[PDB]
Amino acid sequence: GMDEIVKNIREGTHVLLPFYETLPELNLSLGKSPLPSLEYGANYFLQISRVNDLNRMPTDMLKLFTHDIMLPESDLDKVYEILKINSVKYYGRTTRADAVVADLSARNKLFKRERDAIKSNNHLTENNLYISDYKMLTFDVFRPLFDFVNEKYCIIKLPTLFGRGVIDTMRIYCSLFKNVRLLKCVSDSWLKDSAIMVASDVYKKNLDLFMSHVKSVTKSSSWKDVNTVQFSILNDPVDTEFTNKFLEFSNRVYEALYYVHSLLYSSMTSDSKSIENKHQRRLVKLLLHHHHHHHH
Repeated sequence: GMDEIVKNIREGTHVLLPFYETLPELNLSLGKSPLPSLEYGANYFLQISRVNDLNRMPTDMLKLFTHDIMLPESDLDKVYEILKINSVKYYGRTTRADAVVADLSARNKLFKRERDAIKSNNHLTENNLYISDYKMLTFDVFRPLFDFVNEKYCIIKLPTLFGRGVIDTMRIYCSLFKNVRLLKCVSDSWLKDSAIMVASDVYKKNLDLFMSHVKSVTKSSSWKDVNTVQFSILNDPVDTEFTNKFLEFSNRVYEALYYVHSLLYSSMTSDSKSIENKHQRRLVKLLLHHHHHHHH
């Protein structure tokens, strides 16, 4: 419904993930990430189809039509304010911090390389956008755990909600923390499928089991930047109930992203051959309209 889409974009959305006492059978391997699958909720139409349309556009035109709506992403700062977090850290054990943080998103950028228009040209099709790119979920999504000691929160901005890897990663955190929540804030980019995981109330005892497995596979107790690569961690699929719980949040995001990207694509392919069109006006209005009732 259009009512749910508007409120999700204008107010944000979130879900509370459950806690699992048992960690699934861990099997870390670095280099290759698991491919998306139907059991994990892969959906070309909802998650890829409109993204593939924007991929064919030349990036010079994509930058012109997204110039006004590419606002600085500040959803991590918004979370720090709500949680009354004073200081944060990414690593290290010699400083005090309220939370350990990792930011895997592509902040303030939408595409990887400048590229001309594509007439699908071998039927070919590498994704140039930072949207629905499961390759963005590198192994540094677990770096906060290497130096997690007495901190209260583990905050991670996920770069995507697409693929099996992100669901497997959230299943692990739901065994390492007893309070895990997925967030997509208003001040986050609603052109990309990014989100924020907020986890608290750490379960130290199976956190040690996880880090013990990671240290044995990586053959190192400290973090190594050479391991900022793709990976898989779980063998058998996770609970279907947990997948559907993730998809409840995931669907709401991709429902709104489809409307946002359809407006952008209709504006760029408008018969008026201009940025001044009915689609661009609704797109700029929905995203750039001030929340005056929250401040003034």
